[PDB]
Amino acid sequence: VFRIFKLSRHSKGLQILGQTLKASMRELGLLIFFLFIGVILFSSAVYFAEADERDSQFPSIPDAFWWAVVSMTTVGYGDMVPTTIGGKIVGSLCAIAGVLTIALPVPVIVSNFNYFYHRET
Amino acid sequence: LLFEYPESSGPARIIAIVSVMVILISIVSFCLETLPIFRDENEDMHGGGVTFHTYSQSTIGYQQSTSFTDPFFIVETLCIIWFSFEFLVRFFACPSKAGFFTNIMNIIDIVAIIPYFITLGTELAEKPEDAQQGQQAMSLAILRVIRLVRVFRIFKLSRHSKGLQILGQTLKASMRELGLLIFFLFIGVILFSSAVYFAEADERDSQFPSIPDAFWWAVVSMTTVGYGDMVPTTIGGKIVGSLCAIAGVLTIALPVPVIVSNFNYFYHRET
Ligand SMILES: [K+]
Repeated sequence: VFRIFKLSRHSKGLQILGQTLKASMRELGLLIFFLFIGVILFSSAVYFAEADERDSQFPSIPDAFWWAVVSMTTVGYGDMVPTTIGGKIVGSLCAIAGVLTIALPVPVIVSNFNYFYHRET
Repeated sequence: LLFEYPESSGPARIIAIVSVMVILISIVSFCLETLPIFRDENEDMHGGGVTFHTYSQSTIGYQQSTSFTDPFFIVETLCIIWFSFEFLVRFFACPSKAGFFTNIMNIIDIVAIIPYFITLGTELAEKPEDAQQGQQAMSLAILRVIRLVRVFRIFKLSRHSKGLQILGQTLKASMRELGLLIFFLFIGVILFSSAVYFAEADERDSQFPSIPDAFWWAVVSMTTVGYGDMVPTTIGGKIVGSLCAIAGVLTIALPVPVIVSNFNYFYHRET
């Protein structure tokens, strides 16, 4: 899987992508950290709010965690979906929270990348 | 006490890494325990079936498998107590009564324990006449609080989590911007649901009309989640899909730059 990477000596963009990430870690570390908190929270409510009526998105937390991550990144594979009413708000508040939190660490990483790409060029 | 606060809030030492670890290990624990309420029970099975002499004594099993939560109750019992010991020490600080300035960290702290502690008394939530009249089968108080409360536990992290302090300050001081987003989204959602309603149900079986169901679709389609649970086989919603999805991204993108900016000044700051 790792083989691809080597390319970066004949790939300037990768040198640029690297320098950003290696020097942009705290910003990236926050994103995933925030996402973690979000994911956990938004999973535990749907749990408390769905399983009463039968067959909906399998409760057990590490399965509702799949849904939460997905719904936010706004991927929504549709593998997890609730026929119920309680998760209706969650869908709303979660999806909203995703875009908010996801958009947060973007401008910084992007900015770093802009100075770095503009540079070796 | 000027030497216990060294052990308490302020300095960076062993006790801070342990508390965050209790939180994390604790969260992981409750998580896994809540999954299979019944341990190692789904597999080879049987029941009350008349086929032959077999259904008679049905193999319910008389010594099957141990059922236990003591050690995890230990996770909860021991955490709440350190919470209270410390929080109780945190009183050897400075006190008052309010609901605004004081300390949201202390409110959040108390909010995780007081529920589990409370839940242990069989009941004491005599709430409403019509409800209490017959608490009958109702674990309603337990239904409401027990899960909201434990959901809340994660938050505490924010004293050892700067990003959360930053996320907070933004939101608390960025409310009007956030309030507009949801308000705009509301207007959008409602509107975009009522047209599809007028435009879909003529031919049969499409996305269940009734407005609070088309509202699910509208919110989803915009946030651009599109679970595919609601989709129309029809032609009228075709434009709506277009105009709605377009409107979503437009409206959603609007309150982003402000909240982000606030966050940038706040994150850049404590740093
Ligand atoms: K986007």
